[PDB]
Amino acid sequence: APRSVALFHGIHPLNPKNYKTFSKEFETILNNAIEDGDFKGQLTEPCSYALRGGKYIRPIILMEIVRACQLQHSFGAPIYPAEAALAVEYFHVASLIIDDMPDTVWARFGVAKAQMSALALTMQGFQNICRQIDWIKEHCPRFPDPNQLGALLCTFVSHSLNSAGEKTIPFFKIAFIMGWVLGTGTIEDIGMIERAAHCFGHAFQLADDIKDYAKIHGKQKTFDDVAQSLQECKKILHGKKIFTSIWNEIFQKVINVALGT
Repeated sequence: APRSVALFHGIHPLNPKNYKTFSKEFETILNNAIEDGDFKGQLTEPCSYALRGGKYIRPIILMEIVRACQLQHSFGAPIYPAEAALAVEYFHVASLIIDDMPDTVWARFGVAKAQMSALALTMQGFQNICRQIDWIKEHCPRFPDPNQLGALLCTFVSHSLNSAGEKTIPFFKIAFIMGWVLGTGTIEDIGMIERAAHCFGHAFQLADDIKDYAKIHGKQKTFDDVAQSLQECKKILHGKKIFTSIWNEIFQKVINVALGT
């Protein structure tokens, strides 16, 4: 596993942190991760262009799931999922690069470099997956069978990546499931977490479609779908004790999207 020089500093792993702090933390993680050697070659500029600035919400989901689960039980030195959250945003951003293709990513650099970049981000996302496993192996000796669980994570992210054409759901599935097994070597209720991620990604996509006196409803029907899926997701969350105070901020951000606020 090729190594870096530094990623994060002054981090309290299990502290209860709000979305903004989590966001600032992941931005420092992402920026530091560029520099220490991830995107070498002529595609150094493309990726950096694409990733810099964003909602970062999928990696944030990952990280909060892990920190919350680690509160419950620990395996010797709390797990702060950085390389894995990196990988989450990598996959999701590569999807975006591909979606914009025939300003944009392919505008400033060319469609050729655009797809070359997308492949680079997916590739080194898996590479940082393996890197997170290696970090776990060094600092977490009690962690249950890291090799098998890491292979299973790669397998699920695999199956999800090819099952994209909605297309917004699978990346949230990646975030949730990865954060679930990395917060705890469980695979005890992964399907429940699948329905949780699915409901949440559904509500997110619908809120995004709704984003702006035509009798066109206010598509109050679609809002009912959004809030119903959000309810069921919260039900699973508080059904596994990881429904923290972040999820309040997150749910209301989603809702305020659909409300025009």
